[PDB]
Amino acid sequence: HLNYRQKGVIDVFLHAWKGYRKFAWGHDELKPVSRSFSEWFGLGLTLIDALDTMWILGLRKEFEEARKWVSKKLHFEKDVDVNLFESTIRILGGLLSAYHLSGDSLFLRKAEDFGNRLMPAFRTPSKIPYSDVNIGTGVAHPPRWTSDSTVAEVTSIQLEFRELSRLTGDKKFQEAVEKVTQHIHGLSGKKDGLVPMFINTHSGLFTHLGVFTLGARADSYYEYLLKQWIQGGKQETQLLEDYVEAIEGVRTHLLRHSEPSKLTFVGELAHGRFSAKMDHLVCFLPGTLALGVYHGLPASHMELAQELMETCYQMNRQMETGLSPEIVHFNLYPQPGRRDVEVKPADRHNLLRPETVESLFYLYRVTGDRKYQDWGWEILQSFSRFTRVPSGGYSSINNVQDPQKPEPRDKMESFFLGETLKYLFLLFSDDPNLLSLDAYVFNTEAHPLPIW
Ligand SMILES: [La+3]
Repeated sequence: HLNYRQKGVIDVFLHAWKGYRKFAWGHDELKPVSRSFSEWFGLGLTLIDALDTMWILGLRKEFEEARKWVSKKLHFEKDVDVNLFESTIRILGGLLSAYHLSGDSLFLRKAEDFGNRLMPAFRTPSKIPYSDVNIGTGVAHPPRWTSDSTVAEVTSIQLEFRELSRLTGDKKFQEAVEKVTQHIHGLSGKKDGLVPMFINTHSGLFTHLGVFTLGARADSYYEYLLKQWIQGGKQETQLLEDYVEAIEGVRTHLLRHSEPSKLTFVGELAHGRFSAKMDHLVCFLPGTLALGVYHGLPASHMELAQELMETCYQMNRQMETGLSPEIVHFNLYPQPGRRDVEVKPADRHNLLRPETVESLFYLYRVTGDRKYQDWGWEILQSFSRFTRVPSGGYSSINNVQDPQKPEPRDKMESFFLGETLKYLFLLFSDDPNLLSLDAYVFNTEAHPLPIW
């Protein structure tokens, strides 16, 4: 049943996992070069993020060992501040997917415990949640570096809280996140469906007006408009309307073409001024566009999806290591001697992020064009060649443009095993019934949830 490239993904997962087991078991993140670990939640983050990946890959003895850790060692009462968004997409989503795939009620019981501890974040005058909540003390607060919550953060928790309410029969989770969605539906200050990056919890209004990105702090707002619509059985038309409007806004304001290859890319807008800067995070968008087309969105979305998938591929393959940097810049006009994909010296790191292989999965599932599998295999071979740590694990690197000295940062992010390897395994599968597009939607940390 497993094909050659899938066996390759499993090889990579188990080399990653033996570093995690040997040097970071029960801890949030492996630091593979130093053979140690780091904590920021203190909640076995990498383990929880990889539960469903282990199940999907057939790694059942490993899953059972991880299940025993959740049963005995996972406890939520420590005095620790957590980011509501990261907690929700990683830990709440990871537990809910582990429940659905395994059927083991332990994961749901941990999910409900955790969900309850996140609820104080929503006690704001506007009901738009605070950014941070202490799962042990019950205090929630805004960040220190800014007074506002982040738009993607308060709009990328809905799938998880909705599903938790459906499974527990406790309406408070769904009611809290749906208030956020309805309120933002009615806010002023969008540009043709494009949202600002920040939102004030006291006034409920957008801040940082006139500055529009589809990268960090805005990207998954658009992703979850579509995915919530799919999740709820395509009856919540306001979600679809705001999604359709947003894609037209992307077309009108953010799309330009590179030189020399005329690649379609998405840039940023600040107070009317275009910037040809594209986070690797924006590479979520071709996958989301294609997912929409599978579910009835117009064919123009697939035209755009295929152009952007090619661009995102080139963001990887035009680098010396074959791995995309964190941020790329594009030239609107010809520059002698330059490739399409420019990268600032400070932006040359790769943190093993999943968004290109994320989108290849959907492009393959919807089109059947096997070149998207070939491109994913190419990217995985680059990960193997430049980020592998002999003792175990894989590391973020500081320089995708120096194949002799990529400069490991000594960290394996939980989304390498939660997302990057999961999307690759699915991309290579010969089975369209494996986590079918008709039956599940993935949350923004690649944790599948059932369509209602
Ligand atoms: La994501």
